[PDB]
Amino acid sequence: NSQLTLRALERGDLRFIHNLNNNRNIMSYWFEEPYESFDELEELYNKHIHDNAERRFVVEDAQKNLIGLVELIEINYIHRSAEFQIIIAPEHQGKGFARTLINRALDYSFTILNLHKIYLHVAVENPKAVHLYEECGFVEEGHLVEEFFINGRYQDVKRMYILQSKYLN
Amino acid sequence: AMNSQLTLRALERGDLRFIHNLNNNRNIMSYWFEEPYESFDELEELYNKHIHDNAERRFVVEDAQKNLIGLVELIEINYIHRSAEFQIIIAPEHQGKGFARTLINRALDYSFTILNLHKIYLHVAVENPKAVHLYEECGFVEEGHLVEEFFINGRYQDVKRMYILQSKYLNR
Amino acid sequence: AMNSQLTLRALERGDLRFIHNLNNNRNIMSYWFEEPYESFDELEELYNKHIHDNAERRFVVEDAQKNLIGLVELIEINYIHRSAEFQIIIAPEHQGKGFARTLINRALDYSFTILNLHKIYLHVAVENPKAVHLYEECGFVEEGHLVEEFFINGRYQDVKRMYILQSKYLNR
Amino acid sequence: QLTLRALERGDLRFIHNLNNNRNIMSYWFEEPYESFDELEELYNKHIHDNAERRFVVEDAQKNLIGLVELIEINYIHRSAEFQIIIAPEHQGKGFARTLINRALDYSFTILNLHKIYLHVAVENPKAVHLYEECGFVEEGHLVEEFFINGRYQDVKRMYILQSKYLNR
Amino acid sequence: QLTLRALERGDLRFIHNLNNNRNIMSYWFEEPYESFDELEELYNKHIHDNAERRFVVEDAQKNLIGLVELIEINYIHRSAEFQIIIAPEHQGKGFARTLINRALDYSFTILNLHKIYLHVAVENPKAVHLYEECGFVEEGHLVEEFFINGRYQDVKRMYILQSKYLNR
Amino acid sequence: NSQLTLRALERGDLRFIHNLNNNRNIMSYWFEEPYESFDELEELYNKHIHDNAERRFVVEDAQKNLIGLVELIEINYIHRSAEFQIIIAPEHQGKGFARTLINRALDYSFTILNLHKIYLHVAVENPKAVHLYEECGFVEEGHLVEEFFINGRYQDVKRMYILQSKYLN
Amino acid sequence: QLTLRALERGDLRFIHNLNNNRNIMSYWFEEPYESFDELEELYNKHIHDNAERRFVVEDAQKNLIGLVELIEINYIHRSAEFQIIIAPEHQGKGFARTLINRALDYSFTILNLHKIYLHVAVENPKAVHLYEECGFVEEGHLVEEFFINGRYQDVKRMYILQSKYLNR
Amino acid sequence: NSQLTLRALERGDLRFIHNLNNNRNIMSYWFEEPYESFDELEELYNKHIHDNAERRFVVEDAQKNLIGLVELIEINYIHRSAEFQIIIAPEHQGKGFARTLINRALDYSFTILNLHKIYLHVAVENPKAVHLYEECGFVEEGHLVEEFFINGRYQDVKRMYILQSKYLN
Amino acid sequence: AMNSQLTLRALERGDLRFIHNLNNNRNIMSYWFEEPYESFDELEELYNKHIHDNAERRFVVEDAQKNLIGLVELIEINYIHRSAEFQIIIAPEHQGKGFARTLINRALDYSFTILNLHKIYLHVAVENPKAVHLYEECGFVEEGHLVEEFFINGRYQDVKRMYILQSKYLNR
Amino acid sequence: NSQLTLRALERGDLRFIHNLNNNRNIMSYWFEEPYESFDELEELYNKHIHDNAERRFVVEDAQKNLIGLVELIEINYIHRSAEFQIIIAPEHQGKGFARTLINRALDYSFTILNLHKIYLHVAVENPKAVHLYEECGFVEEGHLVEEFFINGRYQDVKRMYILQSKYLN
Amino acid sequence: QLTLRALERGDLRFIHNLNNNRNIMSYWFEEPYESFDELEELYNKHIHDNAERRFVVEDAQKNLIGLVELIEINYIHRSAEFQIIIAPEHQGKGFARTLINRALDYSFTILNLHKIYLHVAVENPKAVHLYEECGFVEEGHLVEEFFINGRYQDVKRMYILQSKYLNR
Amino acid sequence: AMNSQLTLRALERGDLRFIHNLNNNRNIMSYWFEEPYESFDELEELYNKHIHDNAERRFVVEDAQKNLIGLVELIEINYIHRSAEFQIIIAPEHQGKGFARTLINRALDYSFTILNLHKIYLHVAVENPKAVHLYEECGFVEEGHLVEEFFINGRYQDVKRMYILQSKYLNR
Repeated sequence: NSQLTLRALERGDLRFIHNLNNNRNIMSYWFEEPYESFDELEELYNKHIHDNAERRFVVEDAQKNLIGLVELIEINYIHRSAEFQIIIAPEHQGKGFARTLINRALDYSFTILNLHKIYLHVAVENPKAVHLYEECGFVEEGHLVEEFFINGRYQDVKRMYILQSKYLN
Repeated sequence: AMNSQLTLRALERGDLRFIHNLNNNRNIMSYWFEEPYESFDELEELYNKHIHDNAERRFVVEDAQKNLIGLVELIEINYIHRSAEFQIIIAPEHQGKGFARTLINRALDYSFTILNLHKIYLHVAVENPKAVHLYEECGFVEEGHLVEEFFINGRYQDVKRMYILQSKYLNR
Repeated sequence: AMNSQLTLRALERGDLRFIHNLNNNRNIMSYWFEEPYESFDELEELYNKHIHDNAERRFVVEDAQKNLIGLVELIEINYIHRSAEFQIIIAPEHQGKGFARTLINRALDYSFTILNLHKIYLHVAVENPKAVHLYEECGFVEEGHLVEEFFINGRYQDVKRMYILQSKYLNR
Repeated sequence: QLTLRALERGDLRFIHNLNNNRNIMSYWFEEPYESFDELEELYNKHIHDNAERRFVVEDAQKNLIGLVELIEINYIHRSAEFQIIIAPEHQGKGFARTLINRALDYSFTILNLHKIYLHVAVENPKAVHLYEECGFVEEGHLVEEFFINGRYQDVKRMYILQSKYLNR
Repeated sequence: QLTLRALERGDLRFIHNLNNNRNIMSYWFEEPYESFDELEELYNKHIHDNAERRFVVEDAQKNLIGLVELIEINYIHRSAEFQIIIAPEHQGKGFARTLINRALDYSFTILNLHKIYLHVAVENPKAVHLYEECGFVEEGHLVEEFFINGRYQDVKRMYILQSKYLNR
Repeated sequence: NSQLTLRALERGDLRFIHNLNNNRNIMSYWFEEPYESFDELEELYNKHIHDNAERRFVVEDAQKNLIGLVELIEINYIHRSAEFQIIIAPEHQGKGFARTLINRALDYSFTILNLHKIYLHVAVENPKAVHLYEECGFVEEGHLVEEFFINGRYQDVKRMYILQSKYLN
Repeated sequence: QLTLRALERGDLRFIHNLNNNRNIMSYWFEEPYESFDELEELYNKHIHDNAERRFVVEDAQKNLIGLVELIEINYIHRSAEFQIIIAPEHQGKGFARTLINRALDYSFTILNLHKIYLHVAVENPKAVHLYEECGFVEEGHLVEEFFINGRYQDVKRMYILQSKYLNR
Repeated sequence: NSQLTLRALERGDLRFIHNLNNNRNIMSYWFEEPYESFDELEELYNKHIHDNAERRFVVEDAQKNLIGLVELIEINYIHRSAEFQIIIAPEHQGKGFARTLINRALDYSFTILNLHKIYLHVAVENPKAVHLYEECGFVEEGHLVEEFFINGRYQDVKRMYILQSKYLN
Repeated sequence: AMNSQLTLRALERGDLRFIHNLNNNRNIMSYWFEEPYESFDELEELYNKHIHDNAERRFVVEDAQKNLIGLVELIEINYIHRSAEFQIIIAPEHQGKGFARTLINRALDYSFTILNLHKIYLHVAVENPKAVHLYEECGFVEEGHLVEEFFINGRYQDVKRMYILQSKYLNR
Repeated sequence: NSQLTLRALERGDLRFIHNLNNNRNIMSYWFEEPYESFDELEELYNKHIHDNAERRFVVEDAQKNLIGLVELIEINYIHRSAEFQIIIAPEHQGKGFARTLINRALDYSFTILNLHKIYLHVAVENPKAVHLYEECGFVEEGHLVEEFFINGRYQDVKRMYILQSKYLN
Repeated sequence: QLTLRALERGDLRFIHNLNNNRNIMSYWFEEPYESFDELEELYNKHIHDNAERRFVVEDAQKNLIGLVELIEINYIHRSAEFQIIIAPEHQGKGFARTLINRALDYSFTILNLHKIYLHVAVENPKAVHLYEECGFVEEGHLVEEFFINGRYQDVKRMYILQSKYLNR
Repeated sequence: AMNSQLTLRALERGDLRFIHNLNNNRNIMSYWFEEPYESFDELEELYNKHIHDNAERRFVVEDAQKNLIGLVELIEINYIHRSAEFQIIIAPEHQGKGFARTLINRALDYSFTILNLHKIYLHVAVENPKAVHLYEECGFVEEGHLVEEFFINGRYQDVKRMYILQSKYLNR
């Protein structure tokens, strides 16, 4: 519910982030630079602390459990656009939480940051992730063919987007 | 009154947590020498990249027993023109105590008796008229109605720009 | 007309002499990213200390045959608020030719079609009403009458702050 | 007719001119710049950076004709954004068809990349058509994606695959 | 049973010990070192360097078991040299078979590499055999190639291909 | 007359400055740092190019002869005060020029720079320098005893001052 | 009773407090500062700088009592500006007479300086008097020289000479 | 013949080197770092001037024509081995020159540098390059399968080697 | 014997105290990559200025239970000539145990089996003949009698230079 | 007696040194740079740790009391000379200790360091310091007139010296 | 006749030549150097250093005649070591008498120094004599103090006082 | 004779070409402060990385009319031990003129009269006996026969180490 808190990212949160990647068995990124080990991340966090291209938030409930992470990357101030990304921790998955966070991300993007467009990438092999964004008003704008090498094969992804104007109506 | 015991001390690193515990209640893009921030760590390093900067001067208010009351900021400071923007923040748990006028005196008293300035201006949201009547009462006067100046909380808003001159604050 | 042939090119080091040959006719404290200067050498190094700075963008105007006409400056630029101050200068030997409107279009056309801004403001001396009626004619509108804002040529003077919004400049 | 040569420092002026004309914000290794001096500094800053690679087009009389950029090169996903700028003077002389392929050829034969994609304004059907006949195919029609020349315009994302290029 | 985890700074002592035993010159990102302090410095110096990637092997009680190195990673030719060191204590417990594959799995599924090869002393037929049954095949028998333990020894170069691994 | 031009100081002017010191047979200063040789000066000029404490001007006539140098040092923005100093070249001396330059310096100090007070130091062994400033409205505010070791002995100097308010009336 | 000791880094807090009270702009080696962190940084920046020299005053229980500054030390003209700040708590206890001399003693016996001078507000006749009886003499009455506490105040410049001190 | 001179590499020679790469239509390397443009090379040459892992030589005839380049890379001082590489310019090709240079390279490797082993890589699609080295006493030690992506396909290469002891007998 | 349990580990910062506790018993000018020292702090910083240096390699000897036995040093190392100077030190409390030969084997065994060297030389004072007969027994042979080479303890002294080649140490 | 130990100087010893200066009421030096406060010294010690011009030693007895400090400064390797200086702490003064330390300093200078000449400076107002060095075989080589400003007046000093050859006979 | 001018960078060659002839080790701000390049670097390194001050001697035709050095300048004890080198060509022309005084004049009138002293080889009685008649007096005869030209030679230390110079 | 006119001047950057034109005739691995080189550019930068180095001192010999004759080098220089290695090179076009002894005097005369050294040693190939008898005649004496010391031109060779002491060179 309104349980969930968003909060900006600090050094302490890095252990948490790192943990959200082991389970993932794909390449993890930090400001377009790739990393596997805590120490790479930490050098990276540090190197990018002043950097305005990406922006992150930890989800915590009322008890301060670590729930997930909302992140906006490729933030472009001339085109007022950003790409959005979400990770829900393994234990906190399948709890109805995604919607709330998507909506809190869109909230911050449009109401605070004053962006024109948020877009995202979903693998086509995630019908129910796809449907979910559609239920939050994301429309498919692209079917990107063999875009990413993830787990043994090139995969296709959907690019889905919402407009500031659609959101605020 | 008990407003008599409020003191101003220049801000320092150990005061940053308090600063950062004041934008979580602002929900507007806080700056540091013209650079935005969200995290404490972002603030930290900015503070460090700006310790030697004359364009802004910050003072923390504590009462007689060192409770942290609020912040007095001064930004955009020409010694050519001798003009500065001023801003004030009171911590929420201290807002029911009419401390504002008192600090505004401290900031004016700093700018004109010590820093030898000529003019002090501030912005105030059109939609914050309580702010306005307070400034007015300290001798501030409207000089601009700034149209859609700052994007704030969903939309662009209009702000009052208000000023007071050194001679006014001083000349009996 | 012949205003049609004026072009805007981003400023570069080799253009500094021309810049510096424009404050000798200004007799007011010229800046560079919020830092005063008098000598060419002062300007030079400032330029170098500020090549990578996003807060200001400068464009030199030349006609069809590269005669140096004047300068278009843009300063104080939030991409948070998407606001900028704008200023224009025409070299004296070119002032009898009504080039101003034309450049003001270029600067507005840059700020709103390319740099995607929301608002452009400028200051003008109260005592410079020719400046005012010109800005007005391009859709600029008064938003402030800034009292004793800038110390200028002996005294403190009042300046008009004037603005125009992107939607106005754009919406047929 | 034309030769594709790796860009040198001597070539920046020519790059720089292609940006007074082309009429949007110009980026070097994702860093914006308007000034030649900005361009120059960024140039040295990224001299060994492998994320972007640029070739200049020359002819017999050693005229500077065009530009081919691979940007956003990713050595995990083996993909890169491709752009071509031909100087206005040499505009309609029918070169691009070749260049585009020579570019593709580099990416696929020399660089071992798996996918190349580019953006083209919807408001430029001519361009879309041309790419299509070089083997590019639409994979996205991004809505109000770029703020170009007043309004948030629509862009095709188009792409071709190594396999499809090498085995076409 | 065992987990493969990215190497952290905490792990250097463990790496460093694997070198008093293993008994030749030890290199980090091609830089030699004998001293822990040398190792440490080089570690930070190459923290983001993508030419080499190391995974540490742990178990349930969080014991440090082994090491998997990809070195010489080349993102054009999509190949890398592979090495495995298992701590003497855990030597014969039959782990390598798995590790080797987990390593191969990373290189091929996560890293998109096309070829992996390694060196094995001729004087170590046991080792050659093991790799062979993980799909490695001899492609070179390099003559008096390494000066090991007194004499210039012979080494097999062995290798496996992405395609052959993913489609085996 | 209005012959004389003031102009800001550049690198080229340093040779000229240096020349104004040989004849002087006292210590020469540059932003409170002492120098004798061109190369010291040049390192100094460079080190202080961004420095706002001092400010200099070359006098040139209509022909661009080098006439002299007007300088303001110890510029203090909190007390809006500065100390002023003038050198008229040997050849251009005794020509009635001083007044004009004093007045041009006071002009710039008060009308441009917006200073409250300009003060100066004159050796007591310069009755006619003293009288001159008095004729430009400087009043003596101090007789500083054995202030400077110049040429074989400690000397006394007059501190003389004018106020912005007096000037502009 | 009291000891004069060279200022250490430990003493900055104490200096810093003498500036919330004393009520004007505070300078270290001519550099302004309000913040303790500003003070600290400047401190290290000027650690060997010989233009300024500061002694802290302590007592038996090791209480921090006062401050003696020589600033503007000039090794050609052999002169220096002198200031004394006594903590408000210890204000009227009659110490300064001694301190002032101990300061003078340093400047003249240890430092070989020829002249010491100081500034005192006209609006502070008490202070002028005190210095006078330590051998300081007025040499200037500087008109509207400092902007203190609202208005441009008048200051005495007062001074004493080595010869006159050593031979008094 | 004894016509041909070897000479160490200097900054001037870089233009020449660069020219030996255009024709090549494969990736060019400099101390394991990849380059295409003169300016990359020049930054690289500079960065590696003190570096002992690689070592180069220009061939010039009696007239000082640029003939080719002999290079030893991956020089390993513990295993006293190095990999050797040769480029004969387009115009000077097919002139009987290779032998002489191979032999001059082997000369320097064994007699000057005191190396144990020189090895090389030849594409299997170069039967006559292969045979040539064999005629200079290189023996095949490996058939490396799909080692390099050169020109549209993974290729196999021969690793060929000679020993210091074989050479000097 | 118990010589069998002595191990060699490359030296590191935490081993410096031990090093420095070995020149107080030497009373001769100790070096570090061709730079003298006396204090521990002098040694410390030298160590740090020389961590990445290939010209010298140092190994600390510990027994089975990590008692600190002595030091094996290798200095002046061309890989051109493949030659090195070698030196050994045993802590005094461990000298009554004939450990020397054993370490000298370790150092020779390192230089020739691992570091692939050609020649190892050392110096020995003419006045230290016990040193000499020991080296001799490991296959070292005199190659120089260096006249007044090193100023030592009051005067200049003569030293034996002694060497052994890789082929000798290796060829059965 | 042979009680007294000399030992090289470390960071820990600085507190001790500093203490040997308060009592002194003259300027204290560190590698020709002047200091009063611990923090100046410490920056100085650090800056000069690698510096071979000066060399210091703490005296400690068998119990590890701090007894004094022997120092050699202005060490010149071409002229094989050095100036020597000694401080005996206030509490350990007048105990017969000086001789032993002088002799230990001369020992180290000549036997270890291989110097040709040690010289020293004594104020003429220290007849018994002077006589002491003479009893350790220092001969007066100079009466330097008004050499140092120490404590309110310029003073004269004796320069006294011994030769390596005289010592070792 | 002759002018004393502050040394510039242009003058190093001339300094440098005075050292192939003069025939011992040469120092700049106490740093040894043999090479012109060593000299040059040290020059810039010490450009603002006030411990040493050098004047070059010129004549009408702007010939480089000599050198006057104040080294070891101490601003506490107000003393400095003085040296003069005249180029061999201009050796016997009788200039030094003046130079020496002009040097003394600087030290005493412009620099406010209290004592100047110099070293002269015992084996050079001519030189001693000359200084004596410029007011220098022996204060030390340092035994086997310098290793010059084979042997440890003896040197006079000679000196003059401000007071004695200004009141002579 | 004409040997009387040979002068020694400390080496400088502009002298590097000449240096580098002397290893092309050496065909042995030339060094610079213990670092090999082949190209002129390698030499250049090494020179620059070593201008402030006391371990080696180099002097160029020119005749009366500045013809470049040869090089005097001094390397490995303790002022602890006061020992140095010395080397000499004469340019080939000047070798038929018996200049060697003369320079060897200059180098000895430098080391002992000026640099105040105690001992000067050099190496000479066993296979270069002309070198040997020349050194011998200047008072140099064999102190070592260094077995397979330097890898040279195909094989490892033996070198004479030879020395002379300051007292010998000086004491009539």
